[PDB]
Amino acid sequence: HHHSQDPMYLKEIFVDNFRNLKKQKLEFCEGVNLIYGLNAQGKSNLLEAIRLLSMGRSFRGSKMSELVKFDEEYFYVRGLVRSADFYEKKIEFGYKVNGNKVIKVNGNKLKSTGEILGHFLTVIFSPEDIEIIKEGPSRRRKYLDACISVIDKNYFFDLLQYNKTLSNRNSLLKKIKEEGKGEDLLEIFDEKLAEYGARIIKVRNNYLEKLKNSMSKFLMEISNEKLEIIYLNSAGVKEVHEENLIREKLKNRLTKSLTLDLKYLSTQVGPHREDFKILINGYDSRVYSSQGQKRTAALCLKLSELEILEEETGEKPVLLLDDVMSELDDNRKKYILKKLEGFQSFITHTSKSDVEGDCCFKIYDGIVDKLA
Amino acid sequence: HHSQDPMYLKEIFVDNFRNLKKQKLEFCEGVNLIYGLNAQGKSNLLEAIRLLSMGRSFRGSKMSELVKFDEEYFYVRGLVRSADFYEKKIEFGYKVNGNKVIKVNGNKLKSTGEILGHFLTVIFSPEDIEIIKEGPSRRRKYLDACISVIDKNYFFDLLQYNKTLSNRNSLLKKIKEEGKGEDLLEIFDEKLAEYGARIIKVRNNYLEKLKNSMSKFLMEISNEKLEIIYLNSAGVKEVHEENLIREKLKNRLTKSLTLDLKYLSTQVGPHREDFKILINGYDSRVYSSQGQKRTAALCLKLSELEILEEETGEKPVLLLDDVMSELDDNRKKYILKKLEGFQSFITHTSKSDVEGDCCFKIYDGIVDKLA
Ligand SMILES: Nc1ncnc2c1ncn2[C@@H]1O[C@H](COP(=O)(O)OP(=O)(O)OP(O)(O)=S)[C@@H](O)[C@H]1O
Repeated sequence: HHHSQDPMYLKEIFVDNFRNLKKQKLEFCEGVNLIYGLNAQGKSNLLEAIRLLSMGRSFRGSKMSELVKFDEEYFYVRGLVRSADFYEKKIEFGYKVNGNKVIKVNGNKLKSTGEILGHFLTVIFSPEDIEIIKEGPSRRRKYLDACISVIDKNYFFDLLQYNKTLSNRNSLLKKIKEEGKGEDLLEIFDEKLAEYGARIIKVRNNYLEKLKNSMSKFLMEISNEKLEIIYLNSAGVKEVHEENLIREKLKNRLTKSLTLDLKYLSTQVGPHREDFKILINGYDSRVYSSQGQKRTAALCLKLSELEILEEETGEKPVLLLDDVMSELDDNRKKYILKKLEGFQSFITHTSKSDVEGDCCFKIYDGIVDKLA
Repeated sequence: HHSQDPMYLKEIFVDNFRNLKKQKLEFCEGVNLIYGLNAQGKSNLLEAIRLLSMGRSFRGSKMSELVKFDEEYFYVRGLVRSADFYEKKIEFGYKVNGNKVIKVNGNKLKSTGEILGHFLTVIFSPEDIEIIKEGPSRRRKYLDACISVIDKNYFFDLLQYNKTLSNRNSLLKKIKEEGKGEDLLEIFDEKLAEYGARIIKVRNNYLEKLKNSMSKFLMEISNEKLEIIYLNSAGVKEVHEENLIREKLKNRLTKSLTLDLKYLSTQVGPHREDFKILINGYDSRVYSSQGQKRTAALCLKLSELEILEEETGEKPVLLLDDVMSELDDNRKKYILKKLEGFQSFITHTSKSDVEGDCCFKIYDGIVDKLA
């Protein structure tokens, strides 16, 4: 329930010592904001600054200290956003090289970084999205956790507490190994991991269900191929619903894992070792397909992220398109650029001819010049 | 044993078996190469041979499917020698009206399972990677077949267990459609727990030996560490006292009644177990490369063979079903020497680029020594 259907909208952003960007305030437009310039001038840095306001981290996976302008002691980003319930919401993110970060919403300091989700909703499309198709469980897992956490605060809560308990269990393993004086205390942590692990598996399944439905729709439209998604959960359950059952299986598996865990000083059982497999027609897309369909599968995955996010939050997000509008024979552009219709979008490119923005910004040397 | 003579199939006689013509084949004690364009003929032969070990089709086919088209029966007769037998005759007769006749040295076996393992084979196939790739049931059935060949007590138990389970499951739907029958349930539960406990103890024993063999082969082939985790349905990982395993199984049977009534299935028991195959602490089903999966499949089978020899004192015949298709002829030569003092049957497409001691060409169901 919201007071309006005003889409998410970034009125302006202010960047101070952020990457190579000069200290500046940028005011944006409704519709397509074209950001163009030579390679390495600051295009992706600006998208990274905008995406920071949504996630509280670099979409590139960079450490915070890497976003600080070389030889400075802090960076600071401030966005003013409009959303369905807010004519204006101020979002501030300051980070100092000594580790101190200060995140504020409407002038109130957030107690943790995760509390920044999703005051400002974005979906970012990037060439590296094909890595979610190609790389290991870790990549897919990090992606899934972020998709869900953005729309579901209780899951994010669970994930945070799970990781905390996991960390405690792992250090306990060290303490048991470093002595003879502890295998025992593991039971109570085991019980907790199974409870939180089961809640997480349940929600991951709910999302993957929705993911498969939406992706099957998109895939069948542009490639006429058939999508399946297999969730390799840690409970070994091929069809997950009874949370009771999953809890017991996870707990049994933890107990049977004790010797192995003492050897590796880690926990092989749980959500943090899971994966999901993406199947095209019947084959594993990670291995059995070419680069045409991986790029296609990546697109469908992200199109689905967008669709699920809108439906679950009742908000319309801002779209970030990083270096994904090059190439593109133009019926393959005619499809996407019209799909951007009712959104505010930020599109990076090499030229301002190819794509027509409603507002256009040239960046050279970290300096952003509105209107070429 | 009175000796250490290897298992050796001197000859086989097939009558109305699949597409095979009626014929006697005589084999050598080394490499027997079977080749040809044919897909079925090459395999039908391996199926006849493997029948003499397992008393079933390794293709999962019903017996009636092994019978040639317009015929009323098939018949397979093998002559074998093993550590204690200069010659042992094994005959398998099946008529389409149903009656199986299995005989060893002229004596009829009262049950099909008694054929295990008068004649030991291990069969290698590209399909073996599915044991690494696929789900609990594929691993479970493989385990059951490996153990059953060695241990006929286990095979027995497994039959009584399976029979009891189906009865129990038929009863679950009576309890839910009518409103009674939990009295038989408690009786079935006691029976499932008893047999289940015996099954679990032996599986644990086997998987321990499997872990040791497999980890040795893997450490030598790839210098990676192998672990096996046996997820027994008693939820213990402390498996040698059948008494306590019974109690645990019985308890869990009780606690999952509601589940069982809903799905009309039985959630607790060895019929739902699994074991994890881990490389360097990570689940091979989830984290392992394609190469790693094939290597692990190899190690699994090398281990099956090592444990079978150690447990029985017999050296099995090796069946290599189309595993030479995609190899190098330096890797083809490698293996050939590793076969050493076994009898082996190898199916291929060509006659060269592998060495063998007896070559057979199968075309149109006739197996012809030498082309
Ligand atoms: N912390 C930092 N301080 C100063 N300069 C930085 C910092 N981090 C990166 N840079 C530089 O800033 C540039 C990065 O600009 P980007 O926006 O990534 O390039 P871009 O080509 O405009 O974006 P894409 O991905 O091609 S659309 C490079 O020249 C980096 O060396």
